[PDB]
Amino acid sequence: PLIVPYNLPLPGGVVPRMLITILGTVKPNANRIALDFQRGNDVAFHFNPRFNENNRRVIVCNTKLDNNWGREERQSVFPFESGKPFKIQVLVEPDHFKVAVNDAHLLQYNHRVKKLNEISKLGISGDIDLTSASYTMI
Ligand SMILES: Cn1nc([C@@H]2O[C@H](CO)[C@H](O)[C@H](n3cc(-c4ccc(Br)c(F)c4F)nn3)[C@H]2O)n(-c2cc(Cl)ccc2C(F)(F)F)c1=S
Ligand SMILES: [Cl-]
Repeated sequence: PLIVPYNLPLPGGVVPRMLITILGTVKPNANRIALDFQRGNDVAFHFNPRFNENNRRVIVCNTKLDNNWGREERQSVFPFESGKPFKIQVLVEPDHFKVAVNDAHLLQYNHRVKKLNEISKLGISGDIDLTSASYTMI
């Protein structure tokens, strides 16, 4: 087991063809999960499953610049379930992050922060037991 919140360093930043894989289990009665790809204090890509936002399950994605959140991108496809094991894969492509959950494409998030090699850490937080967090080049 890994302790949450967990920081995964991304040495030399992200780059196209880098694949990040996160394995864990959603806690029973979970409320939220978050992945935060950080450029210093900025959050280049925040991926935030919300299990009960006005009795709806939604994934909210955004960017934080100078401590301000931007325009939300929302996805109603919601592949996570309380109590159950998941796999998140984030593939860096030239123009977006591509996210798959449990081997099924979920969403893409266009790069707003364009200095990819300065996005040097991934934070993993929220209502999970974390099994593994790693990266490889494809
Ligand atoms: C309903 N709601 N949600 C938000 C913010 O909406 C953002 C996305 O647009 C982020 O999700 C942010 N957030 C979430 C977490 C967070 C932490 C700990 C774990 Br553990 C974990 F899983 C996590 F998601 N930290 N910051 C969240 O607080 N805000 C919000 C709140 C403030 Cl004070 C200012 C601006 C906003 C808004 F502009 F974005 F809307 C509202 S109101
Ligand atoms: Cl939240």
